[PDB]
Amino acid sequence: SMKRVQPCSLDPATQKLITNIFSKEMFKNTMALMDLDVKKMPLGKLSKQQIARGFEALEALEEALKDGGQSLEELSSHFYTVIPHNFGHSQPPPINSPELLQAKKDMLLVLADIELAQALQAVSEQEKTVEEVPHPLDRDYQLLKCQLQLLDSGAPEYKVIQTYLEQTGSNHRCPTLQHIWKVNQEGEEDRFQAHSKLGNRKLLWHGTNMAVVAAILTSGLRIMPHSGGRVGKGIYFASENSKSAGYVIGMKCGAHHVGYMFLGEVALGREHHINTDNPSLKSPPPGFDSVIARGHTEPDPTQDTELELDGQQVVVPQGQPVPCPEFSSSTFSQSEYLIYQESQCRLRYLLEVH
Ligand SMILES: C[C@H](NC(=O)CCc1nc2ccccc2c(=O)[nH]1)c1ccncc1
Repeated sequence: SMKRVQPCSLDPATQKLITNIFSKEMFKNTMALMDLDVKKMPLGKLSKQQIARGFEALEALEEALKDGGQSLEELSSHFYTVIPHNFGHSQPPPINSPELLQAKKDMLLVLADIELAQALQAVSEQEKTVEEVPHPLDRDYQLLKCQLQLLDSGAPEYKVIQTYLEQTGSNHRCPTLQHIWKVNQEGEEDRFQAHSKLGNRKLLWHGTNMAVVAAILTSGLRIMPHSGGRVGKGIYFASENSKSAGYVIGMKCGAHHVGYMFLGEVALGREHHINTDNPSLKSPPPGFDSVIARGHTEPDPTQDTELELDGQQVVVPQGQPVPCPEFSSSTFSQSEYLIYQESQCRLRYLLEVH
């Protein structure tokens, strides 16, 4: 017997978000942008086991990069058998540098979040038995187990957020704000409440691939094995939208280029400032709660405002970037804010930008 499809409860902006973040085209586009062979690795055939074997192949590579073992070519060949790549049916390149090794680790981290979105969408057994089903976009929204509320022009934080975006985004081609959603991923709450005595909270940008937005909404921002960067194995944020916007992988839709950026409330506590790269960091030093790789510039601190979120004051920058003479010789043009516990960040807002 035919099941009834119930009417969609979502507003238009939210329907479009949910369509974009679960789009098979979007996922396959992302895979093509990462040089993956989507014909040999279709979305539905992606598996946790395959991804795990990929990381094992890169771990073997890493060890070889640091005795009569297998050549980098032989070990690369093994990786590429596990994770098929496409380079116009030429040979794929040997993974023979720290930079390329990490680029492959980053590709697998994105692919793991694509696989997470696919597994999330699997039809449960209850759903096969119930006689009415939600509209597909309500179903997909519900799988996130994450409350999203579209804001309008006169939500109390709307102009504050807009100002943060405009004042710290690129001067010439600033991203155009389309929508803001407030994000409440429940049961971030409990772990985040742990740090309630920790002051020094700031609302910070996290730009991302469209392909990992569903994963982030479901699971929060995470520190994954194999993740890394100029400040080590943590979660990375920026006070300058323009820094985070560089990590936005958008998608062409009609005449526009659509992307997503998060704002997270980050309990930074006592900050350790650095001015040179340290990719080997796994934690702040003792008695510190965060590491800030300090940039040549910072949003003018004299213009900081605050929002009140769950009864805590959260600093929100509102100033254009100004020079910080004390970090004029830093290896970082713009600051990178690092935490090394997933509990120190709570997702607060999601922005669609064109
Ligand atoms: C490989 C990919 N990387 C990113 O999403 C990086 C995002 C990002 N990095 C930053 C680094 C410094 C300052 C700001 C940012 C930022 O806003 N986003 C990824 C990492 C971990 N899980 C899934 C995907």
